[PDB]
Amino acid sequence: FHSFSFYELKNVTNNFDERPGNKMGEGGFGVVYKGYVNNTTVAVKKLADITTEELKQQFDQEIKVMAKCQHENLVELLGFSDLCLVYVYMPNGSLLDRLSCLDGTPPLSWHMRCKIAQGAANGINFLHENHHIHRDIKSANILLDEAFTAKISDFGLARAMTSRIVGTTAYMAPEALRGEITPKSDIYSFGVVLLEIITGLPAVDEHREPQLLLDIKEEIEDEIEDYIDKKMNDADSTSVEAMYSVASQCLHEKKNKRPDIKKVQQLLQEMT
Ligand SMILES: CC(C)Oc1cc2c(-c3ccc(C#N)cc3)cccc2cc1C(N)=O
Repeated sequence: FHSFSFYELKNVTNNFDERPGNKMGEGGFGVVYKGYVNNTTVAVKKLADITTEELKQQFDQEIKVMAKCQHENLVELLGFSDLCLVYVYMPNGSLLDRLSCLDGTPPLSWHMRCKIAQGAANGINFLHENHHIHRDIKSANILLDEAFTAKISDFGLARAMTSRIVGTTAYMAPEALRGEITPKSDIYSFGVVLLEIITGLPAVDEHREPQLLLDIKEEIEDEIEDYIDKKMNDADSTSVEAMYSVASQCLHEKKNKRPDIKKVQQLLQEMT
């Protein structure tokens, strides 16, 4: 990785201007700026609830994981440098933004949506094959290149029972919320993503009943077609029902009843 200067990333991102303007996005633990190094467009994630030493631990984890983990379905770290992390620029941002059509981008078709699901699952498979638990699988963390290839991101929380429960609540597994660290938690979160992919509905909505997307698993299991994202003209009952079946299996309340990433991957390939 290239050891950048904590200064050469300032003038590439126009003195860290947080407008739509040099700011693509924002999350917890930091801000994502669009920089231009050499002839390469980059994503510089300046790190900013959590303590100062805890950002450093998440900075070093990110480096350590990215050093050994290289897959076309994982974003690539180019380097780092106050703490910065420079990544390959994803021209199509996050899956969350695309599902919401943020900044007027066209709605992803079901065809692309099936390819992204397979891409994301391959990315997770590499991580689990290499004995890594992501610990924060969510559509904001599934990035998209110019060809809409799904690239999983954010390995700061990743691990090769805990006191510091961390992650996104709307996506979290019951045992994860209780502080358990198992790759089975990642499966559960991927099932939430699968539900966002089918419905175009975000995992959490303040001004919506149910507020939590995963509560539709119950709504449909009691009373699915009614939830398919209407901003699609190319979806079909069989492939939609086949993706839902995977999400339903992923969303099993009991971690041990859930399928492993290899099975999920296989089931998503059986879709096409
Ligand atoms: C490796 C990361 C830093 O790269 C990107 C993060 C992006 C985000 C983002 C994603 C997740 C959260 C959360 N939680 C917050 C912001 C939004 C929009 C576009 C993005 C593009 C990139 C990129 N590399 O082009």
